[PDB]
Amino acid sequence: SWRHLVCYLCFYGFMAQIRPGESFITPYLLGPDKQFTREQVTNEITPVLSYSYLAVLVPVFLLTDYLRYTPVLLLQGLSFVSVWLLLLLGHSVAHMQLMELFYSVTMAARIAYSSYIFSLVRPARYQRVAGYSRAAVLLGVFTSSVLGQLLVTVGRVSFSTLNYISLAFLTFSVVLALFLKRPKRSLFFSVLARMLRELGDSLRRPQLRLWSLWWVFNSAGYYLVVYYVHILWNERVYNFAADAASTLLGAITSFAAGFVKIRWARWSKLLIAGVTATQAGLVFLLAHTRHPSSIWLCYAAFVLFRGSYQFLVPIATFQIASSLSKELCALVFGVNTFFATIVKTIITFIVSDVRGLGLPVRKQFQLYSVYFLILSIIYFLGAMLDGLRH
Repeated sequence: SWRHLVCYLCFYGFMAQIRPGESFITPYLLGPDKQFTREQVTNEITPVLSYSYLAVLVPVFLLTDYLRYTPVLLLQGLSFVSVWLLLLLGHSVAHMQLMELFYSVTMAARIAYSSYIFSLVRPARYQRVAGYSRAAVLLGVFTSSVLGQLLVTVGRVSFSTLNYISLAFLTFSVVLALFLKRPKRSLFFSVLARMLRELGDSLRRPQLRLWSLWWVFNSAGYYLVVYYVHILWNERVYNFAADAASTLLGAITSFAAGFVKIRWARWSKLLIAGVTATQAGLVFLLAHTRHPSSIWLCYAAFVLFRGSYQFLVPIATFQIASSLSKELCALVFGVNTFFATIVKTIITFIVSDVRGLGLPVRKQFQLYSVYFLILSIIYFLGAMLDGLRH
């Protein structure tokens, strides 16, 4: 328990993020093996993922606390294994839709890990473990992306061999998940009413409410910028370089966030306001760039934006866990993720849709920068009001 409780947890996160074939799923489907046209992939396969993610996430956060966080992690690993099995053995569109449903399950089942890190360790070590786990997860993502790109570009492996490597890594990740310490049954746990009442009582607290609003709104803006950053530049090797550098800086900043010594009652709002203002500036930098010999600055801005967000994420998770005097950390995590996805979808429908305020990608990023600026301004006003009522 001295090393294989935290070191093993970080290793499991790192190796569970290892999926070399994850970033090449769409080219694999649009390849000689699967022989799928663009129409089938674009508007018959990925819609299943987009429309099922929330439908899977809704029970996930309700069940992860009661079943404890180990079964949900094992389910996520098995769902990734099923995703890759369907990738290697699917022939029809229905198989790919089922694979995307399992992928939505996998993406919904990460709050289980994000809370399991807190459930394992004493509350006095919440900040460091939150940083360690996020650093390990982002290092795993970076390693998976770099390994896949190396295997497909400089290496001469096919998309099938890369997917076989990913399946082997997922099998090893499942084996690792099979040896995770399941926490105690917990005093907590209709039960729904109990968890809803506890969620309300805990949201009454100021430290949890402040970082839950950040999770709902800053993450929604983060995912809007990250998802639309690829279309903005495309409207190539350097794009993957920017993504990998962003992921590495995010891992470094998440690791550093577990060592910062800040009194999280007077400068918690100020830190959020400063980070959000910096993110607004970086998104404006990503938006207002049109010089051909300036893409290095755009990539640096994107890297710094992702680094700032992944620096504040472990702080948010540790502050939410420490402000919860109940085994409902994953319920709050999932509720925040669900509301962040709802806000992201709403902003996507407004800024990017024919029915809504239809705008090009550059105007979309300008709107995202304005949104981040509004969030920063709100957090600065909240910090000023909190400091005035000392």
